[PDB]
Amino acid sequence: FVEMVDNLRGKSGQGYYVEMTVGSPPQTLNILVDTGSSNFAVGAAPHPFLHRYYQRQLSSTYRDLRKGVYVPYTQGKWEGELGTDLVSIPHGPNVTVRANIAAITESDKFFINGSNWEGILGLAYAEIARPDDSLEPFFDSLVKQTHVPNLFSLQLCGAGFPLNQSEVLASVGGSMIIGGIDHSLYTGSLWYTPIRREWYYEVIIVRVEINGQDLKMDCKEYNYDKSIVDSGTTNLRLPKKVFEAAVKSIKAASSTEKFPDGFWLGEQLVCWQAGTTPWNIFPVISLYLMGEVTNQSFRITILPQQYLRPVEDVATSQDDCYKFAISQSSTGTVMGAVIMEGFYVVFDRARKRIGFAVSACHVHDEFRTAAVEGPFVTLDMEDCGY
Ligand SMILES: CC(=O)N[C@]1(CC(C)C)CCN([C@@H](CCc2ccccc2)C(=O)N[C@@H](Cc2cc(F)cc(F)c2)[C@H](O)[C@H]2Cc3ccccc3CN2)C1=O
Repeated sequence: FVEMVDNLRGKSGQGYYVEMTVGSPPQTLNILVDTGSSNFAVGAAPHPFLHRYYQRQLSSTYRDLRKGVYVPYTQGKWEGELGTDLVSIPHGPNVTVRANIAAITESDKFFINGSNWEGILGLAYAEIARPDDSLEPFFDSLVKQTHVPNLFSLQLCGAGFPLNQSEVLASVGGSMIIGGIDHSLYTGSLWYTPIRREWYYEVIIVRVEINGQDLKMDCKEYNYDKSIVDSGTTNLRLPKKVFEAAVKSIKAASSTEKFPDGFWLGEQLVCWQAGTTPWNIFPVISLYLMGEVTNQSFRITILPQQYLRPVEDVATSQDDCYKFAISQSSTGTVMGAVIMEGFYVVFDRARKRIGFAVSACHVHDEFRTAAVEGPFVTLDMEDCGY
């Protein structure tokens, strides 16, 4: 899986894209990696933030299916024209697949300026595919048409510092291994949590700690509505009654310093002199996830280094600045790209399970470290579901 290593680029706050070609002859695009939708869609008409876009008029294997499609995201939404065409991944499995492709004709707050991607690959399951589950998502088509196993995995890799458009193009930014696990991406063992159900990648969260302290809530409040792993999500999104309790902790604990109220709502940045950021006053966070054995479970611990998100200075100087990358949700938890940045993540479609290991890629400091640890024998698991 050497040929596959390092095939991502991008960062938490603008997305992790990978290169695909579509069409005959093949046309190149960077596609956003999004495990938290299921449409494969590419931009098709001119767009200020688009430096290239899919051109059907130009590909002899294109197939139009005379059907519209509207995809609303939580914020942002596009409109499109369903069709099919030949697809490949240059730095991925050595195959050509025919796949449903929405041609985006109209866009609102979807695309991201300087993000350097032009489509999105919904890596989730058919049930949530728009217009309807009859639209075979890209990975499904990938597996039915060839010999790639029914698993893919994501190592997403944040810098620990803000990166400019030059540098992100230039950075190696992560790996998508389509159809395999690769040993050089993580340390430790993989611990698996079951996928509850094949729509999103919905997991069950069992317990939450802040610097070892149990947030002490009703189980199901944590997974209220749903709990998903979403690489197409910038932050750790938490249900309001969980958010508020969580933020009360990190506030309690990081008490030695005083932060604007707006840093906590996620909007305003905070800065410290070059290299003097006090990671030490901030708590780590533990997500407890149900295990594959009945009434057994494990844990993922993430540092301020994953949840304080590096952003450029308020005038580009040598200060080190950040946004608080945990925010409110009224749709369940969303284990987003800053959390995912801490682990090697295996989407074992075949075994209905999701893999976690300490990423050979995460940002630590010499005193603490991201962890995947278990087993734990906490009770009351079997009805944390919603
Ligand atoms: C705001 C931010 O900083 N970053 C992004 C990520 C950018 C960096 C790539 C931008 C949008 N956004 C959230 C909304 C969060 C938010 C929340 C409140 C306010 C503002 C932002 C989001 O909708 N993500 C979708 C992917 C995506 C990428 C993209 F570029 C454009 C786009 F429209 C969509 C998922 O597929 C999603 C859909 C979904 C749909 C239904 C149920 C669950 C889920 C759960 N998963 C991020 O997290």
